[PDB]
Amino acid sequence: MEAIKGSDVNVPDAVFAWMLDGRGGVKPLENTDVIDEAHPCWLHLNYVHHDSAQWLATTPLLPNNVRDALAGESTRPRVSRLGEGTLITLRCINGSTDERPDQLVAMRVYMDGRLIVSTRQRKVLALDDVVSDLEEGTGPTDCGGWLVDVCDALTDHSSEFIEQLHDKIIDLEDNLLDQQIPPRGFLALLRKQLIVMRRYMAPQRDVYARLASERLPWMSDDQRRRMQDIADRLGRGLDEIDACIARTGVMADEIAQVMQENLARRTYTMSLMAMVFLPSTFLTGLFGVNLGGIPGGGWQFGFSIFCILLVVLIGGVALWLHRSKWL
Amino acid sequence: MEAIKGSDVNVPDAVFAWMLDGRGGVKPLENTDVIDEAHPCWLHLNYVHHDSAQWLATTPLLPNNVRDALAGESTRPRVSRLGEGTLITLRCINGSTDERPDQLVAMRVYMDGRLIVSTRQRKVLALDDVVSDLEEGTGPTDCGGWLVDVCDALTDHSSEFIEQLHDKIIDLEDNLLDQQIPPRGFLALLRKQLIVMRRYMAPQRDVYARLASERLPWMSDDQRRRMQDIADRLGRGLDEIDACIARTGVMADEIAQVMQENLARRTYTMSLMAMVFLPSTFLTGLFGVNLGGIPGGGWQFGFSIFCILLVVLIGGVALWLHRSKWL
Amino acid sequence: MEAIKGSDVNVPDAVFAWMLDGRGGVKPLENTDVIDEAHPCWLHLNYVHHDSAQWLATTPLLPNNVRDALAGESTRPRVSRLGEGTLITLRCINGSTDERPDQLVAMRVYMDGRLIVSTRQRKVLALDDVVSDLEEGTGPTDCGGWLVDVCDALTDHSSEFIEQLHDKIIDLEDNLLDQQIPPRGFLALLRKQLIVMRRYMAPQRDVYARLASERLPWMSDDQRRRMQDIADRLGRGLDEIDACIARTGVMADEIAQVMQENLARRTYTMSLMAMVFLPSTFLTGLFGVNLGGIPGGGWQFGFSIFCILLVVLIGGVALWLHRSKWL
Amino acid sequence: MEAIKGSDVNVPDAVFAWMLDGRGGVKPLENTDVIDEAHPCWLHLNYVHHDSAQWLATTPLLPNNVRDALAGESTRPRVSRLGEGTLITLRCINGSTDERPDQLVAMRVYMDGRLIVSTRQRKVLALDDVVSDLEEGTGPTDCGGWLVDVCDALTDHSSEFIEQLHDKIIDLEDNLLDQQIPPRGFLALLRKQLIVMRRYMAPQRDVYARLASERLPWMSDDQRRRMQDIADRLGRGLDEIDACIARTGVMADEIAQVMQENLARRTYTMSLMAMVFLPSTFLTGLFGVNLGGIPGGGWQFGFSIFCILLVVLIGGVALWLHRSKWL
Amino acid sequence: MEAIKGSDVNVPDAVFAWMLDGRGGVKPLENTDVIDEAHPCWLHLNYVHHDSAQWLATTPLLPNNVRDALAGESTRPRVSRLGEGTLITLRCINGSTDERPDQLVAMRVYMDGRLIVSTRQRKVLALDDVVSDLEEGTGPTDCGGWLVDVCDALTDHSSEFIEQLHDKIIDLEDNLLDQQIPPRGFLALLRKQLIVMRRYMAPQRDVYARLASERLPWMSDDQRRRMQDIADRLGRGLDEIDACIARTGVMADEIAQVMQENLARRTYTMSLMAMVFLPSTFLTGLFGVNLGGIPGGGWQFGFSIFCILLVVLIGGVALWLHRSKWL
Repeated sequence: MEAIKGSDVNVPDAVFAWMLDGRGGVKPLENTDVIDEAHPCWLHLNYVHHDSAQWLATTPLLPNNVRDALAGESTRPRVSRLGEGTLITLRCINGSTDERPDQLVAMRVYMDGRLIVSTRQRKVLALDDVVSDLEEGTGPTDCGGWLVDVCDALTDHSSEFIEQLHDKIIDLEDNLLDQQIPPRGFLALLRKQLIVMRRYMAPQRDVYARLASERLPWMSDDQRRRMQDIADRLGRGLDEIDACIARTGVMADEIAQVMQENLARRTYTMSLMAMVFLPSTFLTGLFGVNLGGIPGGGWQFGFSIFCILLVVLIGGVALWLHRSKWL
Repeated sequence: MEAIKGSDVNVPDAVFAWMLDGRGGVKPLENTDVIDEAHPCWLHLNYVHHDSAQWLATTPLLPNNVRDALAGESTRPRVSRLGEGTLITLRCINGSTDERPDQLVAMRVYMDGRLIVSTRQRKVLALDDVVSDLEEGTGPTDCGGWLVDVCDALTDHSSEFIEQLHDKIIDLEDNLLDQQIPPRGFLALLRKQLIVMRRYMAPQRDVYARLASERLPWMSDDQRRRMQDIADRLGRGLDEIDACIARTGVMADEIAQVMQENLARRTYTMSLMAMVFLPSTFLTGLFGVNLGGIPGGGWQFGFSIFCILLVVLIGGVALWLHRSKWL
Repeated sequence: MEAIKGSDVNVPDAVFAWMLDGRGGVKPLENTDVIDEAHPCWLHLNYVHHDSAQWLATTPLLPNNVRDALAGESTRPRVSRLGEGTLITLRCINGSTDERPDQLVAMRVYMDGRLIVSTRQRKVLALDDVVSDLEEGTGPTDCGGWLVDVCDALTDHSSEFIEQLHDKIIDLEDNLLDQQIPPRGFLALLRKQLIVMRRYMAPQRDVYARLASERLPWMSDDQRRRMQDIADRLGRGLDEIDACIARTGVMADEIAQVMQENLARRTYTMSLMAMVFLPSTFLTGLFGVNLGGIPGGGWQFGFSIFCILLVVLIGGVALWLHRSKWL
Repeated sequence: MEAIKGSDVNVPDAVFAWMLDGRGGVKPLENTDVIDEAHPCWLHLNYVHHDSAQWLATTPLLPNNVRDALAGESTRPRVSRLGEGTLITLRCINGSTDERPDQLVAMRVYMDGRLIVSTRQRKVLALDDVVSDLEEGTGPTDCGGWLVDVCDALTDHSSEFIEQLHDKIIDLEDNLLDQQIPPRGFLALLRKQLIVMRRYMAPQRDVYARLASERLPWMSDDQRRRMQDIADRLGRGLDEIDACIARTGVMADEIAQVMQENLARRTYTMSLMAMVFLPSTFLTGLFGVNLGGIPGGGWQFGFSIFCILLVVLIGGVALWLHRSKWL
Repeated sequence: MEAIKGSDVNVPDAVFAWMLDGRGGVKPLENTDVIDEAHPCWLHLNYVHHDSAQWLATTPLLPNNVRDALAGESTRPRVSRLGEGTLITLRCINGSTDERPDQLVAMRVYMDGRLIVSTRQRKVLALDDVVSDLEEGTGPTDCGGWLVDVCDALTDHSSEFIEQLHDKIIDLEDNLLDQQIPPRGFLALLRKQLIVMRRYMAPQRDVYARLASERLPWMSDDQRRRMQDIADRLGRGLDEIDACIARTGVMADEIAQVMQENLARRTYTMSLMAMVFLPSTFLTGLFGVNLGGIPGGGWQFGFSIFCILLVVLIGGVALWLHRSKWL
């Protein structure tokens, strides 16, 4: 655990491989590289690939329990102290352009003061962010700077998705503005994404703090400071989002309340339009009858007689409508 | 970073600045002033404005991680220790004069004992309150008096706000009188405002207690005591408000069941008038036909006969109404 | 704060003013009294009186930060340490017959080892209890035993209030008594008063524990023991009302499903009556028509034949109801 | 206070009283007995009796604050250290066959290191089981053996009861086996029963825990371990029961959703029957008319010609629902 | 007690027993065996067998309280140290195809450094898994390896089960895919199984951590570390599952939302079809009448008159639907 060679880390199926000068150095690896704490080496892999998997399960540099903890196993943000070794993994929020369900994006990093290795399956964009700000050399200095910078990308895109849900539900003032119903099958979607992001950020906050509260031998205390309030930077993100689970609590309840209000104002029409069904029992009840008797023969022009008495009934009960509305 | 000349902090596009005397009064900022513990000064911006933002990003008087932080991006009622630097950022309750949604107002203070700087986007009632207090002449003596006074106005207006929420919901005694329903879409914004007040007071409670817990090098211990019971003042304030989220809990559930049981009474009317109008289709059954036979011709004057017999049918099943009310 | 003259305490608009002998008896206040810890005198005010407000805000006997606190603006209980001074503010359970909403029964006591002040606005039956018990010689000895006995009266009066709503709740076993229904808009009163008992007892419990938390120069350790098990009395009242919001929760849900199943019986009757009004369209569909042809003229006396056919259709589909209840 | 005599504890209206030998034996009382820790004595009363109340209020054994409160006051269990005294009060569950509501079957036991005294109101089968253990002859050794045996008794019977409601609700899965509805009001009363058992058990493993850390002068460390793990045996007791309030949480909700599923079946039938009886009203529209014109007289035998078209409306719309189910 | 003979633990009706070589190997028992920590023996039984029942009821090697505890009686995911003894008792997942209810698959272990013994009632597939691990020679080294390996089996199996219903409720995306209903009586099964696995895993996570924090002689610090991240390996298991109680919380609410929505758009038919149900007292209201007058005889061909005026009623008020849709 004192000498590291550039050859065994040099993988053909490796996606990404770099040196770290201490500035943001863009230097791809060789087969004759000196790798230490003075020369940290970023990697990035894809365990779907062939020799990424073989080198992932066979390399003599990293231990055995972290071999098959590193090729698509967990559903959780673990950290694990391995003496000098340090396993982190934490989750990001992307996919293709279209997977709004399954906000799980794994990214797994076995790392120490000398050599890191990062591994993914689907395309992380936060790792694309930490790539895309180092070609000009303003990115990370070392592995500690790498870790706090990728936590800055994670809090930035995770925080943007937090406020993205937040202005999806703050767009739901439509529940009182006209009392417009939200679209059919919609609140379960972002409310689903909301609670699953509770169960991913909610251990990710103290995986960040469990980084920052613990003294790894190779951060700076400035990196532990910005790590500390970046852990809090996830923290009020997560109380924003369980404020949003409350807000979809009231939202999802009172939309059911207002559609049963639509039931009630429908049964206004069922009530009074059932009171239009009232004189039918005497509409046919005197007139659809074929019997040998005298129902209305005693007075000529009987049509206006029932034509006024049925609205004596309708207007009278209509005057009871402004009195009791029952019985 | 020992002393600061008065023109260095001087910003044209600032809202203003000031000079705290220590007697509770104030003096405006001059160009050749001395900024120290002997002469503390409040300086206030509006970071919407242009050179406000330029000085906000380019001054040498505050570190990098508070440079962008005073530019209006977090939903975080946060304190951030920067050694001698001390950032706080707290929330108030306004908008324009008309926004009952979005009761969030950001105010920010970067702070050391010499200069204190408050930046806002929109206006703050509390900052106006300590304005009228400070050209009144018995406002803040110093920066400690600044903090305890601005927290007195923040807690005072927030406590008044949750007070008028409390009498809006204790005004909801239409549950008992008439069982009168609240207006269509009205508890979504009371209950919405209520939970968002939980989210913006509950980190603010321990931003207050997190101020009063540590020993900053510039407060009096009397200001720590005032800070302490004002922290608990907002604390049991939010105990009133989640008492109110329980009270909108029962209130929303019982309005849902009371209009639901109103609907149940409406279909009770539909049921009773349904079995009252059983014999209408049956009277069309016996009497609304066209056959080559004898319907009732063997006995004269059947109109009195059937208009008796359906009525005694209705009264019979009406005795089964009070008798059974089933089947 | 070494000696107090009998006129500074003396207020004309004072409701009560007393002299704790230490023997459990009492004496009224005189004008030339020297009161101390050996002569712990007593007050009771009503701050809505104007001279009560004047002495309440202008006396030199209590500091400024508790001057306004005794003037009736709280929504809450507290205890605030003021060095030698000690503030408690504290709630009770009172009103006349027509105040079962708004249990806001305030009771404020600023005190030390020598003097107390006990201000109210509306009457307090606990203070009425110890006023009913101090003249008979078996009241309190001094201020420690005073607020001991005060907490005795209000915690067993609040305890019997909690017991009273509890016997209403256990009087709601009519849910299984043939599903007998609570009155229209009634559980919002028990549930509302219940949770407002949770809020106005819950900081009160650790007001009491916060009394016996520290040593104070005017209690006994026996009175601290009395304080802790009386806090145990109240806190077990708090678990009583916690289980009452639970049991009231399941009550409020089951009455809603009782309304749902009664409505299911209403539309059960509407379903069976709908199948009873299936032969409307065959009834008029063969018989109420007016066309130039032969519908049933080919066989004489067809009244029994449509009686037979609609009976076998109705009883037939009733047998299909006995087959599979649907389709 | 020392060398307690048998005449002091001799109560005629007591239920019984014995000595504890150490073997689990049993010996009745005399009037010349030496009650010590070498010969511990159990007393058992029924405090509703008049002389039981007289000795209960007037004995020179136990102090004043445990005199009255031992006779029917606490709605809840507790411990209370009284120096040498140790008040305990527990709760068990019994009745006749008919008191399954009101599971408050109390147990008030003042403990002193020589005389231990138990008062009940109604009969408790737990102490009946300890009675069977002691006339059995291998019951309690001493007051410590008394305590572990009574806690084992009502711990076992509490565990059997929570097992009884557990396999009541594990029978409640015919609601997935062809969705058999639970009987009327059945969830409410056992849901009530185990939630008041959350009002008892969560105040019971804490009174056992305040037996656990409480190094009493008369416990044994073996028996400390005995009521330690029998305390946590009750601990997995109440995690069973709040798991069961979750399980009747879901079980309470899903019967409501399946209730509206059956309601959706019958308004499915009301919908299709309403649209299939739309042509009835237009049949009366064309054929229930008495006017001087030519409705359909221009072609002979119109009965088949409209009996076809009503069928093609019915089967036509019946083909529209097989593609749309809507409008 | 020291050199315990293999004949003492030899049971005829044992399911099996072996030694542990320290390599993962397997050797059957004899009756001339010396058992220690150097030769660790594992027994596995089935306590329903009467010979094994007599053995574990009557063997003199294990203590008294663990005798009936190992006899298979109660829902115990717990641990109790007995000095040199150690009772652990855990829960797994097994059954045939038809035991998805009753997820209790108990395994019980009395153990020490020397003689470690496991009882069960129904088969555990995790114990079968470690049997398959040891019979090939790659099983556990010692009793500590036996414990951590059987924890690896059953946490792997419980972990893939909580994964299994975790992606069974992700197969509940029919909620927005056409808003397709879940099957009738289905979420009580899945929702049942995840709350019951909160009931099981929630004491089992800290039976694991309570093993890990307990310095035991028969363990190793490597197995303590492996014990601790297998403890948290489960622990992210259970926050996955209460995340899933939230996700079936929103799912179970919105299915009632969407099926009442199906009722809601369903009674559009019972609104517009109700206002085509109103003119039945008009189209027969003038025309199904038998009276001696002139209803429409003054103008010829009345059939094309109402044949258009019912259209100017229906289409006109149908245009009032596009105006206000109510009243």
